[PDB]
Formats: sequence, C-alpha cells, structure tokens
Amino acid sequence: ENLMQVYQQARLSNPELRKSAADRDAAFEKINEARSPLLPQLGLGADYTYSNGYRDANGINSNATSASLQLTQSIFDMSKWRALTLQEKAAGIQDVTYQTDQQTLILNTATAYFNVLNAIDVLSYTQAQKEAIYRQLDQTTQRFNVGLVAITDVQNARAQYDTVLANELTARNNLDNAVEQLRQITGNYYPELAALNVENFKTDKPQPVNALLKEAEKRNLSLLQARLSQDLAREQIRQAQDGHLPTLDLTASTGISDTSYSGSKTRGAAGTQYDDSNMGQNKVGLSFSLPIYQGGMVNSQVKQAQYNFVGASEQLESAHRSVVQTVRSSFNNINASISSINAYKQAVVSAQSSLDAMEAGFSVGTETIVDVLDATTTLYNAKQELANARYNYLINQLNIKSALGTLNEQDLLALNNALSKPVSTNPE
Amino acid sequence: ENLMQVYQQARLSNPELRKSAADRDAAFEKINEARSPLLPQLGLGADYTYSNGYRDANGINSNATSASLQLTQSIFDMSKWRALTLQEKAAGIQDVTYQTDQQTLILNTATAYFNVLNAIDVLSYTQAQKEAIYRQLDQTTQRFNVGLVAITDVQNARAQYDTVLANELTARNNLDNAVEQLRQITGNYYPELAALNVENFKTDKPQPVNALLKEAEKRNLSLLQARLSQDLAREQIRQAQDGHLPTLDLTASTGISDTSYSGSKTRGAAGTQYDDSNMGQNKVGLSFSLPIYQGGMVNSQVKQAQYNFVGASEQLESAHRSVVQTVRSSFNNINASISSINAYKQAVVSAQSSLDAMEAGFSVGTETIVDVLDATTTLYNAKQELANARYNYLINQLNIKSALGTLNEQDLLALNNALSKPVSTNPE
Amino acid sequence: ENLMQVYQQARLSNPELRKSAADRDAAFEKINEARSPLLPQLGLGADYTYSNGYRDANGINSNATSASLQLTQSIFDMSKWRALTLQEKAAGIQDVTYQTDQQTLILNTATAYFNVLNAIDVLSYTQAQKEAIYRQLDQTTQRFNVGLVAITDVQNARAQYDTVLANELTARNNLDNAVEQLRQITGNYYPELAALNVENFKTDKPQPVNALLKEAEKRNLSLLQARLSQDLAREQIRQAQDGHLPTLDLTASTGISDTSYSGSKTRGAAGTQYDDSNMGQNKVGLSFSLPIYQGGMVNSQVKQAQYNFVGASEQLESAHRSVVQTVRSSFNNINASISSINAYKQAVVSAQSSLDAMEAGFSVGTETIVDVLDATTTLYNAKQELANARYNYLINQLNIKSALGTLNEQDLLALNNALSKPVSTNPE
Ligand SMILES: [Cl-]
Ligand SMILES: [Cl-]
Ligand SMILES: [Cl-]
Ligand SMILES: [K+]
Ligand SMILES: [K+]
Ligand SMILES: [K+]
Repeated sequence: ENLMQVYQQARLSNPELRKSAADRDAAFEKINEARSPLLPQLGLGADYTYSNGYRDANGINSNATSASLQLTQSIFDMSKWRALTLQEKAAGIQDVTYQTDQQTLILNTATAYFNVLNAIDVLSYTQAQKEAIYRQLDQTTQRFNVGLVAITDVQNARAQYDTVLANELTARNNLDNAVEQLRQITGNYYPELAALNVENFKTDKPQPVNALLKEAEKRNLSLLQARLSQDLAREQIRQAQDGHLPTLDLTASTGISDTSYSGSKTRGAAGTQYDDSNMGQNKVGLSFSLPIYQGGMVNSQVKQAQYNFVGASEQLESAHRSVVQTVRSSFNNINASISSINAYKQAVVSAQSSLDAMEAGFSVGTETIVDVLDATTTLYNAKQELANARYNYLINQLNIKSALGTLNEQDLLALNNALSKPVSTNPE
Repeated sequence: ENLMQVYQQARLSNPELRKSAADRDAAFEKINEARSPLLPQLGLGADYTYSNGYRDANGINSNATSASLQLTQSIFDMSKWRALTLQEKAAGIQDVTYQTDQQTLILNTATAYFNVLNAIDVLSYTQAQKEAIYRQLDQTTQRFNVGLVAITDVQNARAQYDTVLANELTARNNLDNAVEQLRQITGNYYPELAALNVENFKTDKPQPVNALLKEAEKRNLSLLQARLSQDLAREQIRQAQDGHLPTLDLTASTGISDTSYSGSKTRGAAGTQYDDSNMGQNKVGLSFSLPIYQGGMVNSQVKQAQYNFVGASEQLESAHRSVVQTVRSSFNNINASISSINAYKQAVVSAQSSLDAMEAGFSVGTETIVDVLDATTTLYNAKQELANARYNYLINQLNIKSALGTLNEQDLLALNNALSKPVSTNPE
Repeated sequence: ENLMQVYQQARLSNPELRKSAADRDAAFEKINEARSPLLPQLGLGADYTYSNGYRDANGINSNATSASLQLTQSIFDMSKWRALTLQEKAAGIQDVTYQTDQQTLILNTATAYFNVLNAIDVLSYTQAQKEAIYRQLDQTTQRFNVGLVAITDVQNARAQYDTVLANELTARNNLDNAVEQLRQITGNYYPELAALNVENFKTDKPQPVNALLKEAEKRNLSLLQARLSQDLAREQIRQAQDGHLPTLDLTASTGISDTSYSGSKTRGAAGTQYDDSNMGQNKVGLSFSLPIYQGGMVNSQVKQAQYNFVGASEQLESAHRSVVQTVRSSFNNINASISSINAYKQAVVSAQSSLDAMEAGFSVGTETIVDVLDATTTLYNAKQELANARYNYLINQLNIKSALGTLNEQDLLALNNALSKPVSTNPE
C-alpha cells in the first residue's frame, strides 16, 4: 500500500535475491573444501589377490590377503595454501555481488511501484479527457437538433470521441500489466498504492558533481568488485608461480599381510623355502619432491596468468569509466528533472489560463471548431508530463544513491513523505 | 504463401532448432559415457628396463621385459551409479529445453509473418494517403489558375505532400527489411503472402483466467524444466553424500616377465646367485576401500550441494512467478485486443461518416479544404489501428498457447481460414 | 575534435579492446602449455621410511632412505599432439574475435560521435523554434495593448510557447548524456566537434547487392570465425578417436637407496638372514599402453563429438544467414538514406516557399496567425529530419563495411573533409 510497506514484503521472499544469497553461502562454504587438502586424510583399505604361476614359476602359486589403515598429512605445499587464499577471495567477491543484488531489488521495486502509479495518471487523464471530449459532442448534438450547426460539426466531435474510446483500452490495459509485473517482483497483488502528494513534495539540488564522483570512487559496489577481481587475478599469478617449489608430505600406516604358497612345485620347496609369511607393520614416512623442468608448462601458466591480470586491470578501467558516466548522467537527470518540473508547473498554469479564460470564457462568440478542444488537450498533456517528470525525479534520486553504492531501505523510508494518498490500482 | 505453408519450410532447415536438436542428442549419447565406469575395462601394456647398478649393488646389471593384459571391473561404487543417473537427468532436462525451442520457432515465424503483413498495411495506407493529399494539391493548384485562392494554399498543400513522399520511403524500406527478417528465419524469399481475411473474423472469448493458470501449472515447458533442475540439484546432494561410502573393485590380469643379470661381480658363493627368473602369472584380486576422514572435504561438498539446492528451489519459485505473470498478461492482452478491435471497428465507421458527409464540405465551403486536408489523416489512422489490433490479436492467441505449453501445428492450421487473400511483398 | 582524431585517443586506451587483446595474447601463450607434455619432464624426489614389524614381522625394525632424479619423455601419444593442434586452432579463433573487436570500436566511436552531433542538431532547431514561437507571442501581446485581438489569442501563443520551453530542457539534457556516452568510449571530454558540411557532401550509390554478398562471403569475420569453429569441432572428433591408439613413453632415472635393520631379533646371533644394503641404480626404460576396451567410453565420446560437429555445422549456417540478412539490410538502408535525403532536400524547399509566400502575406496582412504557428513547426521538422537522414546515411556507409569485414581506419579518413565545420558541445 506504500513503497516501503511494499518493499518490506518483497524483500523477505524475492527468489532473485534469495538465489543470490544462496550463492554467497555456497561460496563461503567452499572455503572448507579448499582448506581440506591441508588437514589429515584417514582411510582404510584391504586387498585379496589369488595369483597362479606358470613357467619356472609354475607349480608355485599363491593367494594373499592384507588390510591397512592409512594417514596422510601435507607438511608444506604452497599450492594448497594459495588454493585456500583464492577461495577466501572468491567468497569475498560473491559477498559484494550479493550486496549489489540487494540494491537492485530496491532499485527495481521502486521502478515497478512508480510504473504502476504512472500507469494510473495516464488512464486518469485519458478518462477525464474522454469526458472532456464528450461534453463537446453533447452540446453540439443539442445545437444540431434545432438548426445552428452542420453535420460537419457532429462528425468531428464523434470521430475524436471514438478515437479516445479506443485509447482508453490501451491505457486500461497498461495498468493491468503494470500491476501484474509488480506482483512478479513483490509476490503479491495490491488493490491500492500511496500516490505522490503535491502538498509536501520539494525538489532539492544534489551535492556538487565532483563530490558525488569522489564518493563513488570509495563506495561503488561495481567498482569495488572490479578491484577485488584484479586482486583475485594477481593472486592467481602466484599460484602459477607455485609450481616450481618443493613439497613435503607425511604419511603413516598400520597394517598386516598374509601370503600363502600352495601348489604342485611349491608342495615343499628345498627346506620350507616357500615364503609362507604373515607380516605386520606400523610405519611412518616422508616424501620430498621438486620439479626441475616440465616442458615449459609452469612458465606458460605464469605468462598466461600475467595476461589475464592485464585483462582484470583493463576491466577495472571499464568498471571505472562506467562508474564515471553513471554518476554524471545521474547528476544531469536530476538537474533535468528539477528544470522539467519547474517549467511544466508553469506550462500547466499557462494552459490553465487558456482553460479559465478561453474555455469558460467561450460561451458567446470568438472561435469554435478545433479551438474548443485543444484548450484542454494542452491542459492535460502538461498535467501528464508534469506528474511524469515528478516520478522521474524520485527515481533519479534513487539512481544517484546506487551509483554511490549507499542505497538502503532508509531512502525508501524518506519517500514516505512524498507518498500519502491511497489510490486504486483497478480500472474501477 | 500461407502461414503454415511458410512454417513447414522453415521447420526442416532452421539452423537454431537443429543446433538445439544436436545438443539434445549429445546429451543422450553421454549416458553411454556415464554408464562406462560400471562396465569392464580391458587393456594391454608392456615395459622394458635396463638397470646399470652401482654402490653396494655395483658391477651388476639387469634387463627386465614384461607384458600383461589387464582387466578391471567395479563391483560396488555408489558415485559411479550416480554419475549415470545424473546424465539420464541431464538428458531429460535437455529434451525439455529442446521442446521449448520447437515452440519458439512457431512463435517467431508467426511474428515475422505478421510483421511482413503489417509492413504492407502501413505502406499501402501511406500510399492511399499520398494520393489523397495529392488530389487536394491538384484541386488547389487548379483553382489557383482561375485565381480563386491565395498562393498561401498551393504552397501549403505542397508542403504536406512532400512530407508524405518521405514517409513513403521509410515505409517502403520497412517492408524490405520486414521481409529480410522473415527470410532469416525461414531460409527463403517470399514474393506473396496470404493476408488476413478482413471479413470472416475470429474474435472469441478466452478461457476463464484461473483455468488457464491451472493448465499452465502442469504443462508449461519452462516451469517443467525448472522443476527438473531442482530434481537434478537434489540428486547432486546424494552424490556428494556418496563420498563417505565404501567401494569394491575386481582386477584380474594375465602376464609374463623376465629378468636377466650381467656385469663384473654377478653371482655369489654356491648355486651361482643373482640368477635370472622367468615369471608367468595368472591373477585375480579384489580391492576394498573405505575413507574415514578427508579433512572435512566430503562434508563441505554436501553443504555446498545443499546450498545449491536452495538456489534451485528459489529458481523454481522464480520460474513459477514468471509463468503467472505470463498467462495473466497474455489474458489481459487478448481481452484488450478483443475490445480494441471493436472500438477501432467503430472508430472506422465514425471517421468514415466524417468524410462521407464532409465529402460535400468542399462542394461549397462548409469547412474549407484545409479541414478536409487534415481530415484524410484521420480515416487512415483509424484504419491503421484496426489492422494493427487485428494482427496483435492473432499473436496474443499463440502467446497464450505458448504459456500453456501446448503451442502446436494445429494452432497454425486453425489460421488458414483467417488467411486466403494473396498479397505482394514488393509492390509497384 | 574531428572523428578520425577522436578515434586515435580512443583506440590507444579503450579498455574493452585492450581486454580483448590480452585475451588473444593469453590464448596464443596457451600453446606452450599445450606443447609441454611432448617435451621432457624432469624432477627430483626423496623418501624416508621408519617401520617396526609386529609378530612374524618379528620385532624387526627398519630405516629406509632414498633419493632420485627422474626424467620422463613421451615417444608417441597422439592425444598429446592433438591437444597442441587444438590449441593453435583455439588461438586462431581468438585472433579473429579480436579483429571483430577492432571493428566494433570503430563502429561504436562513429555511432557515439554522431549521436553527439545529432543531439546538437535537435537542440539547435528546438531553440530556433523557440525564437519562432516567441516572435509571434511578442506581436500578439503588442496587438493586444492597442486591442486588436482577443486575450484568447495570447494564451495559444503562450501555452504553446511554454511547451517549447519544456522540451528544450530535455533537448539540452540529451546533449550532455550524449557527450557522456561519447566520453565512456574515448576516455575524453570534447568541448568541440567537427560537424557535417551541407555542401562538400557525398551521395554515392553502393555496389550491386550481389557483389556485396560475394565479397562478404569471403571476408566477413563472423563467418570466418564460424568456419574455424566448425574446423575446431572436427579436430575434437579426431581427438576423441585417439583414445583407441597405443602410447609409448621413455622414462630414465638416476638414484640411490639405503635400508637398515635394527631390532633385537636381527642383531642377536644365529642365523644370519636380514642384511641391509646401500644400492645405487642407473635406469632407462620404456612403457607401452594399448586400451582394448574401456566400457564403451571412447565410442560414446566420439559419437558425442560427432553430434557437436553437427551443432557447429548448423551454427555455420546460422552465422551465414545473419551475414545475408546484414548486407541486404544495409544495402536497403543506404538506398533508403539517399531517397530520404532527396525527399527532405525537396521537402525543405517545399516548407521554405510555404513560409516565404506566407511571409509576404504577413507584412501586408492576410490569414490566421494561428495557422502561421503550426506552419512554423512543420517548416522546421523538415530540417530536423533532413540533417538526421544525412547522419544515418554516414553510419549506413560504415555498416556496409563492417558486413563486408573490411571496416578499418581508412573509412574514417574518407569522412574527414566531409565534416570540417566545428561546433561546441555545451552551448550556453
Ligand atoms: Cl616447466
Ligand atoms: Cl571428509
Ligand atoms: Cl571404449
Ligand atoms: K598359460
Ligand atoms: K607477460
Ligand atoms: K655415479
């Protein structure tokens, strides 16, 4: 029923935002998988093998069983550490995209809200105009029954009337699909919304453009994310560079074995020389490894990593050049709106003088025909474009907030001042 | 020529649909790849080694040659079975995505079709207007030769006539590019298309809105595909969970081996030691394996898989809301159209009588030709919107079928009767 | 400030292009990582193991220390070669995707450039239009002081004037956002630009449409890319087929080893059985592999690759149809442009004489000045659409180059003295 109240409902169940939130959680949970390789690895394995000999190891043949519990532990390997750091960085980036998606739902709800309000005014002015054209037809049909005017008077007032009847539908339809889209973003239908209140509505000037621009540098989420991705691409070079380095792994195992020799030739061998042996061993061990050369694979991986970093740099610049033109065009548009409003307010008062003076004044004499209707078509156009400009202003205010990256639900809360009058979202 | 006639040719050569179809066949063929590890694995290998020994094994040498045929076979492993299930799931999802894409071709052909028809109307109404303004230039320029009118009217009617010539170009060119759109989809040029039969109409009230909802709910291809994706995500949770489980493998092999010894100090005491052995071995063997701890890896993967499933659920809820917004808006539009047709059908009769009765308003001076000049650009606007709403009605009929998920060839066959009259696509 | 000059600054620092270049430099570098498995792999490793043997393993302990330098070298493996061929293929595709992006920058700068000029023209005429409406408000307010007109005439001269005041602001604001769009591509603000010259202006008819298709057939980068993609798709089939062939690997190594046996059951007195050795080995060795059957995995992989090739085939068709649609749409557009130009060049002379002959019938007094109001809006709207068409034509020249696949810096030079008249971009 009110922008804030609407957003409140929208926020707690918007699937676009909730998907985003689930992406952030998984990203952060993946940190445990990335740390995984640094922690111990425990596993139990067992084996049976029945072999059967032939040719100077012929009549000798055996089946053997074993089982063992293995531990492995990675004392130092730089790749495994970088792998973790990278996932922390990845989860960091996902967090920012999620913050950016919170600001979109704000920016989108308002859009859908103000589109429904706009779709009303459009219909409402058409409505009032349909009647305004009608009253001209009514009078002319009276002024016809008793002489006075031709039929070249009736058909002008009938055509333009039948034109607007069809214009009423395309208008009435827009409102039904403005409301339906609001339901898509919010999750629920609204039979009424708080409309703009001309009594308590002021259009304040924004901070200087160079101050807005300076603030955006600090707080813009698009720009922030680009910095982190460059930070991410940098880290990835180290990872490629880690391939040259030594690695040391601890491994330990407990176990038992049993080989038994039975068969023709091995039915006794010299003096029990058939190795019927039940082994069993606790053992601990270290394995060192160092690459010396791998066909230039590692170097290639570094050089590739360095070029990608150049891309991430050039992407920071793209994000920046984008930020620089979003704060600037957002600034202009407010400065366009205030001017549009101030002009269109006097374009109404001017068109009001043409109504008050040449409409209500046109009872006797002067001019008839087309000069009758336009003294109000101008009054409606100006009235439409004025309310239109007012909503533009409101959205330009929110668009400057998101450029700064500081848009939250308190900027929707400030707009409870501008809204008051509950208005039907139904073509009555 | 006819709409279905056009679609038929498009359907069997369209590269987008056939790219889709091929993607769906790969998806299905991959089930054979995913099944693979469950089947037996056969392979042959061989090795040679020359060992020149120093240190405490100094003055000894060996040649060692071997060859063996290896068979492996997975007895039980859950994750391998999941692999297969997940590809069956993958292929199923692809077939639904292929169906959606069959429906888009129907949708997109009809659109391009009615664009070409639309572009003809625009052009031929601009054409009819061009002559209409011309006849008024002609009459004023000839009533000037007598000297009955001022030069401020022969230049006036010439000014409106030169605007319509320009408008006749950007309308001729629109038709050329509307046809090029239509060729891109179908594959071939068309010199003639069946345009609407402006006599026998098909304005028919659509199903109750909640029945349409009910049917979209269980037949929409987008919503079905979203449902299967969630099913897929859940199936992946179990796959992550499969990490903790034990596995059993068969590995049986036939092979032979040889070792031969040389070098200075190569024997030892009695029996002539370090002798050559010529092994030949038939072995069958099992290998049980059970992880216990893997540094919290599996556990992390199962949390990610759960968080992903949250996203897939929200994705469904998101796809749901889309459908709701589609049927309800396809409903509003098809009702807007129904009513819009009736209004412009009447606004044509209205703007008609304005140039039937005023077709004597130049035959004296009821309303000076200037009035009739810009009265002709009223009967043409009404006639434009009427055809415009008529085609937009036909598209809105398919759009609802699409939203119900049942858009078929029958829908196109039903529109043969609404067509019939062949109309040029390159007029003179 | 001239287009060519503008493009220079843009080209050297545009981040989208420089990202694309870094993408190509990395892809080419990837070839070294692709070739690497074919070259030697060299590595050093060392191992220590302590063990104690429980029961029958006879309380017999050991220390085991070893180190070894190991070389491995692929002798034949077709998959490895095939990996390298695919990477060259991949890098080549990038090169074309970079050539396309060198053309996009030209196309975009020209487009962003002309919108700025266009935004000035819109503003230029709107302002001159405002002086034109004010001209007639100035005179009506004069004619009311002595009292020759109804106060009704004043309001039409004012309420129509305030309308123009309003859409001069949205015209002014349009220019600033046009200059800001332009900055984003170039990185520079431009206070002055070289506007089009009305004389010194081209109108050359394009080559025959069939000649344009024939040249696009063998030079258009989009299908050049699509061809290489398909070429790539095939190369992957042969890669899937490599899975059946034999492989051979050379593996040489140098190393030393040392085991020692402590424990009270070794050092007693018997019975001399367990002895420790310090071994040193020089080893050279070959290893042969032939898969006989891998559970239908390779065959599935080949049949997958075959279907993927059908996709690439069908996408070559998709790419092709677009080209056809593009050259034909761009040919149609240049021919629309010339006609449009000639129409409006005639429709200016037409709107001229309509406010030249009516200009004379003002200084001697004739007809309605309300007619002279609407007459001046249609006098300027020919000028606004003429200069517009003239720019549209110039972009259409470039769109036919992009389609041929030969758009480069020379086409920006050809346009140099075609635009010599400098104009400001922030008029006060
Ligand atoms: Cl290397
Ligand atoms: Cl684990
Ligand atoms: Cl196979
Ligand atoms: K045998
Ligand atoms: K480099
Ligand atoms: K040595």
